[PDB]
Amino acid sequence: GSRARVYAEVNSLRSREYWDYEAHVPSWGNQDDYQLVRKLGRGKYSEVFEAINITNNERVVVKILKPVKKKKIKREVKILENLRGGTNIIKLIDTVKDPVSKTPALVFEYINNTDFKQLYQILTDFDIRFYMYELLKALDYCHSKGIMHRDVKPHNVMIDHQQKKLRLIDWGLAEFYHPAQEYNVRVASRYFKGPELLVDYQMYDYSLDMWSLGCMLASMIFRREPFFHGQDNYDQLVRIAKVLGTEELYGYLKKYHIDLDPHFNDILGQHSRKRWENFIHSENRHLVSPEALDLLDKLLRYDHQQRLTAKEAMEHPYFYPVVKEQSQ
Ligand SMILES: O=C(O)C[C@H](NC(=O)[C@H](CC(=O)O)NC(=O)[C@H](CC(=O)O)NC(=O)CCCCCCCCCCCN(CC(=O)O)C(=O)CCC(=O)Nc1ncc(-c2ccc(C(=O)O)cc2)s1)C(=O)O
Ligand SMILES: O=C(O)C[C@H](NC(=O)[C@H](CC(=O)O)NC(=O)[C@H](CC(=O)O)NC(=O)CCCCCCCCCCCN(CC(=O)O)C(=O)CCC(=O)Nc1ncc(-c2ccc(C(=O)O)cc2)s1)C(=O)O
Ligand SMILES: [Cl-]
Repeated sequence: GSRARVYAEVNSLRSREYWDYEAHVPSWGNQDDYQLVRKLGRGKYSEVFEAINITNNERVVVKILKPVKKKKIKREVKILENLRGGTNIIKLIDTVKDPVSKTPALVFEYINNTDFKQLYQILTDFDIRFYMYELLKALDYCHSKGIMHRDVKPHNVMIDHQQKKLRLIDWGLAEFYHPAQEYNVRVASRYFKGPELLVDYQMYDYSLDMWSLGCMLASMIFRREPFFHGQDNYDQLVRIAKVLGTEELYGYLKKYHIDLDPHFNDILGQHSRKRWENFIHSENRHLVSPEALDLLDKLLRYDHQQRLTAKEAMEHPYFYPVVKEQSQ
């Protein structure tokens, strides 16, 4: 079972209405109470706008949802409601519909974000420890609430580097955890997909998010973004195996009785495990410490039951400087 023993059965300990999102009935307000100002982004499921609430002059973001199964809308809404007030989780302010088309939309707080491609080039050692610790709070919180995010990546982490604010965004792929449930493996961005997804192992858990977090930590301390840069889902596993090793992959597959797609026979090759110190050079040495490497080593592991939980990662010595400052 899940390494996060205290969080494994939580949803079974709550009321059915907590997780039964098919049965959830949202309360929809009127999008006419918001004035759209500028488009921020677009993707396959939504587009997002900066807006002003006309009744109180607050700046907000409006995410207008593209047509999908009503079930996926109910899921994202119920998850955000269950996460109300959670540490470093993007705040849902409202759930509205357009007054003529009835198209649903979600209203969030606005973050004065710095795009990660710019930000990651200027971060200090302390800054990386701080932002990673603040992201871990959000993952410990949502996992404690029985929810896997399933799309952790830099674009989904809003960072105001002037006010030192961080929010985890885009809960549209998130899902409730239940032991032994088979999940859809078509989640996460390619570069952040855990090995479990790449080998079609459906009985995954919260530890998927901890792989994606480790990929982020590696890209920050080593200044190589994304860290594992596959050309497609097959090549993604090859890129992982060139670092973690092929013999180590086969031991993982054997433990969980995982069958490997035969196409991998043509492309995996044979690769020794690399030492993490091999990634250090003059441009990143100031961001790497023994504590960083020990933490990373305990995140980027094939075996999803051996990866640290979010709380165990927060307890790691790498974050001692941040804990000291937050209590001083
Ligand atoms: O379309 C067509 O015609 C077809 C065709 N298509 C294609 O070929 C392919 C696919 C194919 O092959 O088919 N497609 C593409 O190439 C598409 C093009 C498209 O189609 O549009 N590429 C994109 O769209 C990329 C769009 C990215 C945004 C562009 C940036 C401009 C806006 C400024 C943002 C500035 N920045 C940095 C950053 O954002 O980096 C900020 O931070 C501002 C502050 C901010 O945001 N603060 C926030 N606070 C809270 C937020 C929040 C809260 C919650 C949630 C949530 O919970 O969700 C979300 C957000 S946000 C074609 O295009 O011809
Ligand atoms: O030890 C023992 O002896 C007993 C023991 N119990 C207990 O101790 C306690 C006792 C107690 O506390 O009172 N009870 C429990 O713990 C029970 C469980 C149990 O008891 O069992 N807990 C619960 O109920 C809590 C359940 C929480 C669920 C949270 C919501 C999870 C939703 C996941 C969706 C995943 N997603 C979406 C995605 O991933 O995006 C997928 O896509 C999945 C793939 C998929 O959809 N696949 C299929 N779709 C349709 C199929 C199908 C449908 C119909 C038909 C047909 O019509 O023919 C045919 C096929 S197949 C025990 O556990 O044994
Ligand atoms: Cl966890």
